[PDB]
Amino acid sequence: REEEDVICDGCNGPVVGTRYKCSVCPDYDLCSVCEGKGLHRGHTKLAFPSP
Ligand SMILES: [Zn+2]
Ligand SMILES: [Zn+2]
Repeated sequence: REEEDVICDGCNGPVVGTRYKCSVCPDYDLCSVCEGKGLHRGHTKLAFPSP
């Protein structure tokens, strides 16, 4: 089967739990580790579940 997964654009790891999606850049997401490290603070991000 084909599945749609979310990959972190900061570290290339899986994004599980909460994803931090850029509201400006196309198709851009951070994992909680990279979000906590302060990546991509120059744009507003949307925080919502990444099941
Ligand atoms: Zn990451
Ligand atoms: Zn952005």
